Parts: sequence; structure tokens; C-alpha cells
Amino acid sequence: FTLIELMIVIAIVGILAAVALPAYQDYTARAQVSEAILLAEGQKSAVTEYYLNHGEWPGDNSSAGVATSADIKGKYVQSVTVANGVITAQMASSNVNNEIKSKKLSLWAKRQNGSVKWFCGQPVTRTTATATDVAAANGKTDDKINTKHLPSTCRDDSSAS
Amino acid sequence: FTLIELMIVIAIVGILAAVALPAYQDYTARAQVSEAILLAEGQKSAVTEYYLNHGEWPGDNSSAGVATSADIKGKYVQSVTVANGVITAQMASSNVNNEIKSKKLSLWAKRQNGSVKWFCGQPVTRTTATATDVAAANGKTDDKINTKHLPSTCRDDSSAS
Amino acid sequence: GEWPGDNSSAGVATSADIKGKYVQSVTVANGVITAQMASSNVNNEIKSKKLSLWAKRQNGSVKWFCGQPVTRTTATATDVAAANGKTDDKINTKHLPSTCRDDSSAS
Amino acid sequence: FTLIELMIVIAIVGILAAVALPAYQDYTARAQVSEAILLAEGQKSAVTEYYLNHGEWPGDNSSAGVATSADIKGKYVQSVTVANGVITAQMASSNVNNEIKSKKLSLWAKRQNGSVKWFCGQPVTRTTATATDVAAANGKTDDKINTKHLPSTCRDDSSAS
Repeated sequence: FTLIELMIVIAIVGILAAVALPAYQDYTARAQVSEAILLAEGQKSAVTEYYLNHGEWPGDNSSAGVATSADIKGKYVQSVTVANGVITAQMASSNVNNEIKSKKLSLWAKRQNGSVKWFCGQPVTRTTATATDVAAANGKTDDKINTKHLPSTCRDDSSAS
Repeated sequence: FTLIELMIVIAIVGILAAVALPAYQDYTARAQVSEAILLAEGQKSAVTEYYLNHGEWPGDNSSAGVATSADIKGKYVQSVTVANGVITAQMASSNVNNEIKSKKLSLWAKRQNGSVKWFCGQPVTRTTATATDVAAANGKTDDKINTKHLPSTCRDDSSAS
Repeated sequence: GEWPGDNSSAGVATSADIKGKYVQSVTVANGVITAQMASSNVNNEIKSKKLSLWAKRQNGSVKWFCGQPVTRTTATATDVAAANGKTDDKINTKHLPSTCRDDSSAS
Repeated sequence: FTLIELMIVIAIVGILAAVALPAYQDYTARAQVSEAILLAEGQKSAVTEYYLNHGEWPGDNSSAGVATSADIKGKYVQSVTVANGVITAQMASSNVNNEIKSKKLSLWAKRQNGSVKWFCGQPVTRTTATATDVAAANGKTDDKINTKHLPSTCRDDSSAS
């Protein structure tokens, strides 16, 4: 009945190759998400510049005069969009974490002691291109990204100022 | 007693998920610190200009006529200050490396073959707005930042000339 | 262009700095870094043992080496010296895995 | 023999912390180099002015009447020199990329449809202060800087006209 001991070793192996893997489709997502974060970053400039020139954020890419929603893109990026200076990009719809598939988070800068502070966080939009305060246009959170599937920092709401 | 071998694999896992992570609260700090570095940089201009116009550094932001201590700020920046042309900003007091929480380092330019050379390094202050030589006003090193928690370069003392 | 003679040359966590389980020292030697086994709850054998970490400059930048406690001739240099500590801290290549079997000579 | 799998993970870590870092002593150099580029720029004016006034470049700083070789300097700059209007500065001899340690590249403007075009590139010198064409005085390329360790643009030879 070392066989048991064997079948034990079998048994413990039996229930050892199942459900012993947390959150990795969760984890890949973050980077897979974060890949999307990497792109619209540059848009912030003319967005600022537009705000810099004018004092008002650009209502969008085109207000800024820059690459629109369906513009600048690639892997994990099926849109890149500005909203009254609030910039946003979307996850791809495949080869992703099945979860984060096609998700976004906005990028909104509200004026500081310094110039302004952006925010890597939830899909939101600025009340006006003129304003700095932005609105949590949540898109029923689909594009919104799990703060879990987000890293610790990039967990911002429109409220972020 | 493959169970041992198992419990070994357990055991080696046992003492594998503890203390195997150096210095990352240390590392984040650097950037979290370095974020603070990013801001007072612009102040150097009028500071120079003040020194440029006058031949004397500005005793501070206000001597220069520029954004004071509690002026220009944001994340990881709970002050930004000039001291006889020596400029300094402080770490935030939260969401930081618990270590570097609320820390500074000065920025002091002393006149060159060229114009002058600044220094990213420890909270210090210039002897006079007129001078270039600066004093290692150390604030008991709290605001002073760990050269470890600093990157290799930004390791300057008032002595830096 | 020179390695740090140690943690402090680098300005970083010294020998008795960064540590925990199975780590009773962590030390740099002219850019050659080393840590020691604990002195208990270990393999009674490997109890209190080390192996250095030395990078010598490449076609690429440089290549480190997980292997025996050694030290770099100079902080300036890349070549490192097999400061062997009478092999106590040195670790059995058997009690080491196949890869982490490097001597100062490793370049 | 998950131990193997372990020692594998060890092994792959074994040969993972060695030689997996290209060209960064190469990269720092560029900026460390480029720092040196930043300085002699202003010399171009009186150099031009000398050429502007006269029609001839200044044989040097002193011909122009400006800050000589061992003049204007600082970090990564252990000389700044003009050569018949061709200006040049040298890398420091420490705290640098051990490679680029003490290296130069000239700065030579040759007359255009417009006025003239300078060139950020290899240590060279102008045939005459009167001329525009410059000579690839190469100093056995030590001061000359690796086009790799240079950025893409600043890759000019005396021939650059």
C-alpha cells in the first residue's frame, strides 16, 4: 500500500495540476493594457500645446490637429483619442487577455501649482476643451480597465485633478 | 518520501516567498524622487536670469520673482524653492517610498569657464544670492535624499561647484 | 567607466545591508557582488556560504557571472580575482545548479 | 526533478544575469558626449561675426577674440576650441563612458545659398580662417567620436560643407 503512498503522490499530483494558477490572464492584461498606455502619451504635447497656446485643451485630436481615434495605433491599440485634452486609447479585440479585450483609460491633465497634472486612469473626458476638470464618461466600464488588471498607479478617475 | 522531495519542493518554496526582494521600495523612490527633480528645473532660468541680469543669484523664487516654495508643485512635490539661486523641491508625504517620504535636494550653479554649473544634489543653499558657493543646509538629512535612493549622478553636495 | 569598489563606492546597501533568509551578507567588490548563506536552518553544509557576481565588458556591454566568491582586481577593471575565502563561502558546484558555477576567471 | 525544473529556472536565471545588456555605456556616452556638444554652440556667433565682419572665419577663439580651448568648460568638457571658424570641444577624462573619455568633434560652417551651414561632426579644422572648406584633422580619432556613440545626425566630417 505504498501504492496508496504512490497513489497519494498520484492523488496529490491529481489535484495539483488544476486551479493552482491565479491571475496570470489578469497579469498579462496589465502589460497588454499598459502597452496601450504607451502610445497616446505623445499626444499630450499638442494637447498641452493647444492648451498651452490657447489656454484651452483641444476638444480632441482634431482640435489639437493630431492623430485621431482610429489614428495612431498598433498592437493592443484599436483607438487613440483625445477628449477636451483628455486622451484615451483602447485595447485590441484579440490575442489579449480575453478580459481586457477592447478596453480604455483616459488621460486628463488639470492645472497645477505647476502647469498641470495628467492622470493615467479610467476612460473619462474633460467637461470642456476650455476646462481642466474632466467627466467620468465611463462607457459602462467595458473600456474602463480593472484597477486589478491595472497596475497600482494607473488607477485614476475623471475626478483626478 | 518523495513526500520529503515534495515537502522539499514545498520547503524550498517555503523559504522562497520571503525576503527575496531587495531594494524595490528603494528603487521606486529614485523615480518617485526623480519626479520631484523634474519640476524646479525651469526655475533655473530666471534664477540664472536674475544672476544673468544682476550678477547675483536670486535669494529665492521671490527675489527672482518666481513660483515660491508652496508654488509650483504636484505629485511627489510638496515644495519647490530657490535659495540664493539654489533651487530645491520636496518629496510628497504619502503614496511614496515610505522612506523618501517628504525629501529634497538642492540645485546650485557655480560659475564656470563656461557660465556656471548647476548640481542635482543634496538640499543646500547658496551663501549669498550674490555668491555662487552654496552651503550644505542639510535639514538633518530628512529632506536630503539617499544617494542610494538617488541615482548615481544626482549625488551632489553644496560643495559641488 | 569603473565598477564601484563596493556598495559604498556605488553608494548602495552594504554587506550587512540588504538581507533576510539565507542571506547574512550582501556585498560588492569592485563591481563584483556577493552574498552569504545564513548560518542555520540551512543545509548544514552550505551554512554561511557565498558566491560573487562579476561583469566583464563585452561586445555588448558586459557579462556578469553567478559563481564563486571572487573580487575585481580594481573598481576600474573588469577582470576579477578569485578571492576564495578558503572556499567556505564558496559554494559546491554540486550544491550549486549547473549554470551558477563561475570563477573570477569568468569574463 | 521539478528540482531540475527548478534548477532550470535557476539555470535560465543562471545565464540570464550576464551579457544581457547591450550598448548602454555606449548610450550614456552619446548624451555624455552630447553634453559637450551643448557648449561651444555659442562660440559660433563671433566665429560667424568674425566671418561676418571680415568674410573670414576666426582662426580660433582668439582670432575671434573669444573663450579659448581651456576656456569655456565644465562637465564632459575639458576643452572648447575654434579652428579657422571650426569649433571643437572635448569629452572629460572621467565619470564618462570609459570609451568616449576625452573625445571631440568639430563644428564647421561652409557658405550656402543661405549664409553658411555648420556641421556637428568629427574633429576637423578649416583650411584657412579665410576659407570655408575644412580639413579632417582627425587626432587619430581618439577625440573623434564614434558615430555609434554619436547620435544619427551629428556624424559629420570636414568634408561636410
